[PDB]
Amino acid sequence: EFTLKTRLLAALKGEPVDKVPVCSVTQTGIVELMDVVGAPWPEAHTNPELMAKLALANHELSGLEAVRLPYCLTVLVEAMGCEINMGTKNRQPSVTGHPYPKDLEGAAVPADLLQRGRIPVVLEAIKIIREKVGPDVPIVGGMEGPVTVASDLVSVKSFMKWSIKKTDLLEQALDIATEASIIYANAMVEAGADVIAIADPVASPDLMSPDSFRQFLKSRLQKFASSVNSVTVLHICGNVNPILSDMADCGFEGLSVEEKIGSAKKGKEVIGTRARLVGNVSSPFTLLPGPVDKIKAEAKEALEGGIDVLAPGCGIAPMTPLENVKALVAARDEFYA
Ligand SMILES: [Mg+2]
Ligand SMILES: [Zn+2]
Repeated sequence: EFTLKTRLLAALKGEPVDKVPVCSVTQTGIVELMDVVGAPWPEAHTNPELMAKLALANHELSGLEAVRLPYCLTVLVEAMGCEINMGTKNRQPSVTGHPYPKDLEGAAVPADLLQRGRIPVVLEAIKIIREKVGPDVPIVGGMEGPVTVASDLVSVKSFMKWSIKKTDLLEQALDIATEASIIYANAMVEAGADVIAIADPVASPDLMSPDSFRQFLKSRLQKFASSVNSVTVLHICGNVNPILSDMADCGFEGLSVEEKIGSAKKGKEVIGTRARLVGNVSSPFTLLPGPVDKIKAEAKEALEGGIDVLAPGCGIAPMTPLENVKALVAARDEFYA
């Protein structure tokens, strides 16, 4: 007698379950569903009712066993003072202006952070989702993680340069970013999110050295996971093998990883008992192009490999067909006959 909610939480914590849940902890907005239910980007980023409507659509039509919102990695950084290009129907919002590119004078978490930007759109959409689906479906709150938030406060160019030349500034930014991150994450929990999933691409070995991850980044990610009042998941895009074992020490229940790093079996060997593994079906090379049977085959492989929560490896590409998302769920059902 698991519910979708109780199973997800049990899975992520490593407690026994009847079967692996199938859902996404990464963004679920797809153009096919934007068209069906009339909730296109960018308006689905700015209006809580359309945000709700599109999230629910990739639950109710796809069979993914959670509702995930929002669709972008800019809500918090914008509330922190970044300027955002809101993008288009298939191009996600992106940061164009950084509030503290040359120094951190005056940089703080604003006392009224939660009223700023689109924070109130996300909190309201969570409440709308909860009211519609009820207590037995889990709500995953997505956000940019503290490394990426720090990098957006100061520009990635300043962030990289300070990492070598002004580590005090690097650390001050990381500290403000972590504080803001915890505040927003807890707000999503208070609004009704069951899992907080952070996406922190700047922490990737593709952008920051593994040595820098261990020296500066790990401690902030540890502080986040410890201070946030829910089950959490850490997603770091890219070739994360050189830090996978360090990720597993950060205190997140789950780690969300891309197909790129190898098999689920291999990932489980690295992380051991320290965290669970969420993933890993390739968003750009399997889920987006299909075909359906290739998605089911790679799903099956992750399940056999011991994945804890079957999911896309990264955010779903916006042009992913609905039937390709449904092929994930079908693979899971098939595994259990
Ligand atoms: Mg397991
Ligand atoms: Zn990713």
